[PDB]
Amino acid sequence: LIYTAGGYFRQSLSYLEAYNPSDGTWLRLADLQVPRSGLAGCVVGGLLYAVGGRNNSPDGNTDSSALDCYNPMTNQWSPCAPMSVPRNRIGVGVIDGHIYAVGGSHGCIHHNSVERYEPERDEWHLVAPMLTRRIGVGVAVLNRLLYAVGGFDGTNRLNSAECYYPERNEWRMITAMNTIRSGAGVCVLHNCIYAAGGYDGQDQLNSVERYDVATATWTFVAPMKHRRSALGITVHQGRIYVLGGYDGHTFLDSVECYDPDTDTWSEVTRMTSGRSGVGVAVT
Repeated sequence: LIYTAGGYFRQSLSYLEAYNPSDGTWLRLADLQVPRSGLAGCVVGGLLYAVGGRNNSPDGNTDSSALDCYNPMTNQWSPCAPMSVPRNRIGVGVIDGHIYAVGGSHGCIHHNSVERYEPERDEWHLVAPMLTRRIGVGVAVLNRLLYAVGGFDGTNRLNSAECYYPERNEWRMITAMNTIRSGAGVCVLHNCIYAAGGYDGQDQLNSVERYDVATATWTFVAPMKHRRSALGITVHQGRIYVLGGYDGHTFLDSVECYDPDTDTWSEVTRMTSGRSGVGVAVT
């Protein structure tokens, strides 16, 4: 199933919903302990993690360092050890069963720092920081290497990307995208990386490009039907799924699915309500 957690639709949300691409159904599950937008989702050992984000509520706003873990076999959430700092609009990747939290913001602070969480010990540890401060960064893992893509450094929105080597513990700049992207959806599909949509400081984007590591090159592919920033993204059975986002006018419930073999996007469902800044994963 495709789990979407949190999000934002004029206030941070606590929804945890699961989409079945063959049923078509949306399953309503245990609410998040705390409403959170701008978080990230990932899956380790079959367990679904919600990382970072921010609680926007009528009673106030606070960025979040929380890491929470959801068990589909119990339909229950359990808090884990928190990150060293709150990370709103965070990116996460998974390497060797460890969770890498990347970038984000905390008030006026624009993080270049990165930390790694170990599920078997419930410990976070800071690793080497990025060459760039990145809010709204896209993160993807290719052959056990961690790519951070795009974002917003507090002043400029970025098309640069960098690559983290865990055992050397260091970041190195790679070829930049063709499109400056903040809050894009970044994932790994088949044998390449995909950055889709986002915000360049003027327009919300529908363009999609993918990075090939062999040619170290970005190539434009079939764009989406709906421009969207702060979208959620995941890969299910060899197809890309993008959920919600913000098109500069309304918070979308559109869900689009990219078929790589045909280079085609198509709408497959609508979420139960429009929202942006969700965390998405599959388990």
